[PDB]
Amino acid sequence: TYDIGRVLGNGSFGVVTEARCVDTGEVVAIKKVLQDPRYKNRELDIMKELKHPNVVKLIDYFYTENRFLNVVMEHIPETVYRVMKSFLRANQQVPFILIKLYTYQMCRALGYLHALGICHRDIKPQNLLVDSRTHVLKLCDFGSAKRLVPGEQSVSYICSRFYRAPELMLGASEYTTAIDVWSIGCVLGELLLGRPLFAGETSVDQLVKIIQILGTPSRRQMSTMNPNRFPDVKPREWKSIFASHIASTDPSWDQALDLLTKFLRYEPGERLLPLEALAHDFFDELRLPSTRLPSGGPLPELFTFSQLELQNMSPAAQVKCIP
Ligand SMILES: O=C1NC(=O)C(c2cnc3ccccn23)=C1c1cn2c3c(cc(F)cc13)CN(C(=O)N1CCCCC1)CC2
Ligand SMILES: [Mg+2]
Ligand SMILES: [Mg+2]
Ligand SMILES: [Mg+2]
Repeated sequence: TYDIGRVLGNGSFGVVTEARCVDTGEVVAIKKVLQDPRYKNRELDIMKELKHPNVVKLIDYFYTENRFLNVVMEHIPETVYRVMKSFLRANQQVPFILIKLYTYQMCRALGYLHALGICHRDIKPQNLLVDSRTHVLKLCDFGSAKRLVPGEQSVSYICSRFYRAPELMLGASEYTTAIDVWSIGCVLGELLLGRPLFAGETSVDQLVKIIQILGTPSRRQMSTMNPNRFPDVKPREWKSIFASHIASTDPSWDQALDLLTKFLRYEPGERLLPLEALAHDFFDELRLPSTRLPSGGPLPELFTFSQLELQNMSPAAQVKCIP
């Protein structure tokens, strides 16, 4: 059924190879992982549930040989990571339309996941597939994802370090899908800046870099992150962090930095929820009928909200997001 070739090379468990479905001629990605004798594979189980324009499609799966599970998923040629490095090498800002398009599609995917009670727990530019020609974006790498409900205890040391919520580094074991929302803010920040917003050398240093920009959380704020004292540090205004990028650039910066602030709240419950975030005016340009990609092509799918998405959006956000 498959012609398997070329390992694509993930930085997590399993091997992912490019392959061709000989039934369809379509290039696919196949993730091979060790399958447990007794337990279901949680990644596959989650993949079987997800049907969303901004989540990699589950195409097939089969068992090989313990044994191996092979998860056949749709193939997308690039990642937000790779797009960003281009612009970094060209010493160029990512165009605001692309930042808007990627942030919107990442919020939709994660909104859907959270509607199913699923926490992705590894949101990062490497895990966000993109096809440059259409600027579609799809979430992938569900190897760390978990069906999470509040009151559940889980591993603390869980995201990739730059995108890791502050409650996780403060040893919270009962966290929420809000940790994915902090990662969204970090990706937005990285799109605006060109380089990771908070780039710690260790997980503790990650927290310190966060505190150095946002400032010291109050003791009240500390208990929203872990109910179980930091030095006082002058925080930095966002207009200070992004000053070089602002100089070299609509009220897009006011809108982006408002959105940035609401994703990156210390208090996990105060972070702006992904589907509500879609109604932010930062995305108004995506809802204009005349808007096209910088190359002139049409926008990708943006307004095809599923029943489950709409049932998790305030009525105010529903009327705003459907044009
Ligand atoms: O097409 C796909 N369908 C999937 O499900 C899927 C997939 C499954 N697991 C992961 C983990 C991370 C990223 C993507 N995936 C891919 C998939 C698509 N590329 C992949 C690359 C490596 C890889 F290992 C898997 C894939 C290379 N690449 C990329 O930009 N990189 C590689 C990782 C660090 C730098 C960013 C361009 C396309
Ligand atoms: Mg099981
Ligand atoms: Mg099969
Ligand atoms: Mg939501």
